Amino acid sequence: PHMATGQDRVVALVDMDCFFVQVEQRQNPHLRNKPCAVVQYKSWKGGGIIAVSYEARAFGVTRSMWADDAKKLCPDLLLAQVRESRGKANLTKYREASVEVMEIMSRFAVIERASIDEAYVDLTSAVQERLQKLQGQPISADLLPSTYIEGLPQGPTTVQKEGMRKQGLFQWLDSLQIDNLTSPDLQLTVGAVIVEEMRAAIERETGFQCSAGISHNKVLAKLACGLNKPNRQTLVSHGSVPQLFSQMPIRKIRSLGGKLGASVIEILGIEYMGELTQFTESQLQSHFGEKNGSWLYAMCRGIEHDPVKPRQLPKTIGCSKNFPGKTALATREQVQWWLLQLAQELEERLTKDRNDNDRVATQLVVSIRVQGDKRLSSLRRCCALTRYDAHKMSHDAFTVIKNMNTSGIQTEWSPPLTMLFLCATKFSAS
DNA sequence: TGCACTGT
DNA sequence: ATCACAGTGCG
Ligand SMILES: Nc1ncnc2c1ncn2[C@H]1C[C@H](O)[C@@H](COP(=O)(O)NP(=O)(O)OP(=O)(O)O)O1
Ligand SMILES: [Mg+2]
Ligand SMILES: [Mg+2]
Repeated sequence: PHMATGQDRVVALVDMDCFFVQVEQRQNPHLRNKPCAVVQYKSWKGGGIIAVSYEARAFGVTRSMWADDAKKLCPDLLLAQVRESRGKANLTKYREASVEVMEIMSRFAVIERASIDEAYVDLTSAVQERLQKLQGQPISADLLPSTYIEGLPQGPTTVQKEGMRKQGLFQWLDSLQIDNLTSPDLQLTVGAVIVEEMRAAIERETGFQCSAGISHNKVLAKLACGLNKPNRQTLVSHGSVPQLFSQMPIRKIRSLGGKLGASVIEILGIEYMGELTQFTESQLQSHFGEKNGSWLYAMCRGIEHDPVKPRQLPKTIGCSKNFPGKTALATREQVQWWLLQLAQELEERLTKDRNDNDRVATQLVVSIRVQGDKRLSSLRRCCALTRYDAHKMSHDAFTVIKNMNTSGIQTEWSPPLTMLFLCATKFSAS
């Protein structure tokens, strides 16, 4: 009677299907419905792949592949390459396309921009509004034309995917308690209806397709989204969690894909998320800390309270470039010119941001990597950002890293710099 | 504050 | 020779 079940919210996670590919496919119809990928640069092995159409994924093409190697799996692979500006890749087209989608989503509910192509949605309020709009009318299956119900169909009493989807949807609806407006299952269902409408508005108004997950928290919504990609949405009810987690690898839950998740596996000697239920909260806290332990004890039961943050804009605006192998920057003149290229794109983006969103960045973060450093960043320094001036930002950034040159020869730079990073942070209203 | 960690 | 980003938590 007093055991909480984590069914107080309706949360959704929307994620664009092969987003960068869709952006290029909208612009160039010749790429539509083909095996294609978006590539970065072209000189080193045809460029690095950062996005792959589902037609190409069937040949085994993946993100991070070199295009020359992808061509070995998919000889007819088509390629759109990222725009290059001031010597570097420039992602403006995709950031702007992202804004298109985010603004549409914001018409239905407050969203948390989680990445360039996905956003969390708190639908608890909209669900209640819709629950009263209908005078206890049953939810027709025609309002959920692309929804999957995780765990269904099941039980006693065809062999195509869409047939299965309908089967599971019918079982779900036929047992829904439509008279109880407080039923969590009914609230998820209404949430799914709204997400159907949200995804329809996105495709109508931008041409982009997406998938979504609907559940009671962000981790389940995220996990649900990926169960039936692309162009489908999945509803993960509280009751579906025991079976879903019983065979769910720990690394699949958000925040457990790295070192922490591996230590959970190595220390506890378990494989699946569900196995965590057999440990006490104090046990999990003793191994992984007070916060992580409490989070794991609740999460393996499908409970999580991370709120959907009202944040439609990114908190930072950054610009970087790697200088691999022999292209490392070994002269103060080289560092001077590239710091200026970055500063110029940053000024461009910062001026636009200030005009569009009534805010100004107040701190400039400068980071570099040094050739041979095992880590991806070696130094991070911040300085005041008093003016949107590329030459000042680039001059200041040089000043804050300058002390890092171990070459008495003023013109030389050692060790060579393999990365430059400028980031505008600490925004204030303007 | 600077970095490790986690993610797209 | 992945690369270009972006958010969170620790001491
Ligand atoms: N490591 C990386 N480097 C550069 N760009 C990247 C990247 N990872 C992602 N992007 C860019 C490229 C992506 O288009 C976009 C969204 O990332 P996802 O949602 O993780 N992958 P997608 O949406 O393409 O396919 P689907 O969602 O259907 O699985 O961010
Ligand atoms: Mg995506
Ligand atoms: Mg995504």
